[PDB]
Amino acid sequence: PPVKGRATRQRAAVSAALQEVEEFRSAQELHDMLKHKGDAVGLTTVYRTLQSLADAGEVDVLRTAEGESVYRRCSTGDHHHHLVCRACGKAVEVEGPAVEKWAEAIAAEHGYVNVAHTVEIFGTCADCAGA
Amino acid sequence: PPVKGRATRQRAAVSAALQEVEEFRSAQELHDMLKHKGDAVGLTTVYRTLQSLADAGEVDVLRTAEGESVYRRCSTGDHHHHLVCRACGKAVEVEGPAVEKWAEAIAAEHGYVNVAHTVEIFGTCADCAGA
Ligand SMILES: [Zn+2]
Ligand SMILES: [Zn+2]
Ligand SMILES: [Zn+2]
Ligand SMILES: [Zn+2]
Ligand SMILES: [Zn+2]
Ligand SMILES: [Zn+2]
Repeated sequence: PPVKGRATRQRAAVSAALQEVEEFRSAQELHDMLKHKGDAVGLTTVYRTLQSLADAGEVDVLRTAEGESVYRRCSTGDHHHHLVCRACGKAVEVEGPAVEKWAEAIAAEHGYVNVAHTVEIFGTCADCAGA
Repeated sequence: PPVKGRATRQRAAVSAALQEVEEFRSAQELHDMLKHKGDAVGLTTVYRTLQSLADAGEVDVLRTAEGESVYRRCSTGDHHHHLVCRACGKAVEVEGPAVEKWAEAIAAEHGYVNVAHTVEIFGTCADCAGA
């Protein structure tokens, strides 16, 4: 995930950490991980970097049930939706044109100019139920 | 909107005020409106009663983009999704089987025991363009 500004070891470290994992996580958890592996990088620095990348769209954003935003470097750059298990944190890339067509149809029927859609599905794995 | 607690003027007042308004609004906005109407009801009371109503299912909850939460009352008791214009705040309820079928298919394919899908979509309405 390239950054608009000059690359620095802190930005490179947070980018390497983002590509290292595949689950959703907020600024605090990733700050904990990077400090523990030996990065020594700031909280506000990672917050600003994540804001910048979200503006660039290289990563995705998702507001949890409480409200805090979590982030994930998705392999697929095209339009897509994520199926997330809160117990595991795993994200599965799922895309469907049916929901997009439905959104466009209802927007046209209501005469709305633009449509921004948030479609999140929260569930639990089969292994989660098992013990 | 019956409340599980005992009959009191606070619950009746907040329920009537919610029924009067048909727009998604935050707790502070509802508190200010109730104060202006002369209810003289507490903000913590508004929060507690609103949480109780949300748990009862008689009201529809929604999370704002920046992080706050807005709430609205919809006459229909059946499950439905909302189109909310951020510019005006007006919300209209709809229902389309396509999202349900896609969620069921995804759950069956991925083996998820249970899923909870949230589909709230945003778009500007006609009057925004009009000047
Ligand atoms: Zn993705
Ligand atoms: Zn989509
Ligand atoms: Zn799981
Ligand atoms: Zn509703
Ligand atoms: Zn509008
Ligand atoms: Zn649905």
